[PDB]
Amino acid sequence: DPTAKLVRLNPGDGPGIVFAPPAGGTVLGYIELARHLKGFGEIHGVEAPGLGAGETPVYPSFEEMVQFCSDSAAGVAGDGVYIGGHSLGGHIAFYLATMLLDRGIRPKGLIILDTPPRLGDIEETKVFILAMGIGGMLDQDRDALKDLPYEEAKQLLLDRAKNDPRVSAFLSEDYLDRFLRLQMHQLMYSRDVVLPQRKLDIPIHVFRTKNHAPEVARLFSAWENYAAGEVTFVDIPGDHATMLRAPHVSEVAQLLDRHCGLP
Repeated sequence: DPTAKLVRLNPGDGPGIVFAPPAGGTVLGYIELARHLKGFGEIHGVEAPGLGAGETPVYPSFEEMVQFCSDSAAGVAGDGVYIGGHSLGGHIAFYLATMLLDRGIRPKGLIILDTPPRLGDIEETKVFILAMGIGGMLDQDRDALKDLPYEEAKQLLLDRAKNDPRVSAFLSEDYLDRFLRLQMHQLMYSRDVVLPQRKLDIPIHVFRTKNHAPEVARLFSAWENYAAGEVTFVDIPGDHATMLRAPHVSEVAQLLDRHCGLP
């Protein structure tokens, strides 16, 4: 019964991208990037099952999530279409791509946004996650959200979203609740389960920020372990959270355009 949902993130010429969602299952963290890209045609994201109103919430295993996302991406994926992802979305995207190849569908490449193949480590905990994750995605004062009761922090996010035409269509009180619950669930995925375990036979492009702790910075090169063909590393501005928001996302977009899009 349950399925993931393919969502169009932009309004012409160039390759496509299908983004896999990070923890929480939403595409909304890619909207700003999608709006800044100029070298791509169709940009989609896969939305996890169970985030819509009146739907049954779904808490998939990592493998189940990959399956949901593969099935959804398969409608548009193939020649001329990248798979991409940020944070846990990068691991999902890697495994999604391997599943498409196994089914005879070959994406143009895999775009990894600033995660190594080793996934990085993560009541007051609930509020901190809200503030640092979707609070970040929404350009919010993260320190102010932390100093708040969970329900009051949630209301500030809704106040910010409810008349923003980029997200007001779907980011309701119910959607936010479902996102936060699925996020907590997916934040418990085991690092050993999401680690790549085979080589991927399409090119990989890794876009990495340069303000990581050294112990994380030295883990990016391991993407080459999982590349049966080309792997390319591209430095981008910002840090892990702010690279997908203004002003850094415009430069991230320019670099994706240059390295992966249509000249």
